[PDB]
Amino acid sequence: RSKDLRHAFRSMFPSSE
Repeated sequence: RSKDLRHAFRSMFPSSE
C-alpha cells in the first residue's frame, strides 16, 4: 500500500538490517 511504503524506510536502519 501507499502507507506501507513508509515501512520500507526502516529497512535502511540497523534495526531492520
